[PDB]
Amino acid sequence: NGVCCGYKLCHPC
Repeated sequence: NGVCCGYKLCHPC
């Protein structure tokens, strides 16, 4: 449910 953006790429945590 939570979205975490990594190396310029957002995705679920």
